[PDB]
Amino acid sequence: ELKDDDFEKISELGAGNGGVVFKVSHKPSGLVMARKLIHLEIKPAIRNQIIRELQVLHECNSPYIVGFYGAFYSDGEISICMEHMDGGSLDQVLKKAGRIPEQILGKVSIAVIKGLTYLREKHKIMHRDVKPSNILVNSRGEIKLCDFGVSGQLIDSMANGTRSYMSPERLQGTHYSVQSDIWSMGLSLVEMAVGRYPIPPPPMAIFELLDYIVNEPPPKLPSGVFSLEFQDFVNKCLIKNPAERADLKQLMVHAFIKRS
Ligand SMILES: Nc1ncnc2c1ncn2[C@@H]1O[C@H](COP(=O)(O)OP(=O)(O)OP(=O)(O)O)[C@@H](O)[C@H]1O
Ligand SMILES: O=C(NOCCO)C1=CC=C(F)C(F)/C1=N\c1ccc(I)cc1F
Ligand SMILES: [Mg+2]
Repeated sequence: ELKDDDFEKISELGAGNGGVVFKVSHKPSGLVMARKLIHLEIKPAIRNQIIRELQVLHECNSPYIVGFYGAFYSDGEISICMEHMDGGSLDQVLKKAGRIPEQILGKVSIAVIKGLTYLREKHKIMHRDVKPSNILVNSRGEIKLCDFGVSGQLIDSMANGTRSYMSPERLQGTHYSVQSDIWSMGLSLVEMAVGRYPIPPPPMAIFELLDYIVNEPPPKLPSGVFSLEFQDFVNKCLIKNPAERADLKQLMVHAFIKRS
């Protein structure tokens, strides 16, 4: 259904480690979509795997997950086509917005945790990559998650900087899982709250950095400037220990979101 020649570059939405994304127009349909090119030097068998595994994204419908239209391969570059969210990613919003208010972070948290639990229950997958830039917003006030790990093979093929939102345990070994996403969210809401990457507490090299998050105490929210309920919420996400750390059920019925 989706083909390379059937598209038309409109503008460029942004870029990261391994992917470029364009605001594009799907001629046959008129739909404005976001198209993500991932450059992969890869053999036909696996190139087909990744595509085959991306089909699952047709079954990912939630108001908390970014819509998916199709995926295909075109000249050394794999394509994922998705809902264009005309507000961009929270990392952008933060840059232009200085710091994001506690009340809004509240709406954001609701969405992220609803999004995570949907991917867990209905599809049995962890997100693996939650952080401000993988949470998209749109003018209809929607707040959706993208770039979650639906395809093992694509994670593989992409085995290949500054900030990390990876959990202490994921940083330390392969002994991690869905609990790891919670830490990410924790860290992301702290970032967006204060307007700055919260490590170290208010220019740091890779080991300094990575060593801080695994050996030094977790970041906390500034005091007095944020409700005690926001504090406890973040605090329960950022607990070094995966088992002690809040799980998805517990955060759903936490005070902070209840207030939200
Ligand atoms: N569906 C979409 N709708 C609107 N904007 C998008 C969409 N997907 C990505 N973007 C924007 O384009 C950028 C592309 O992000 P991409 O996933 O390629 O790298 P990243 O996630 O920002 O960072 P990294 O890959 O380094 O983790 C994002 O920062 C976001 O601003
Ligand atoms: O984009 C990724 N990582 O981002 C890194 C910068 O390219 C991805 C990594 C692993 C996967 F399985 C992915 F599907 C995936 N991409 C998407 C997943 C869901 C939607 I809705 C849209 C996506 F684009
Ligand atoms: Mg992304």
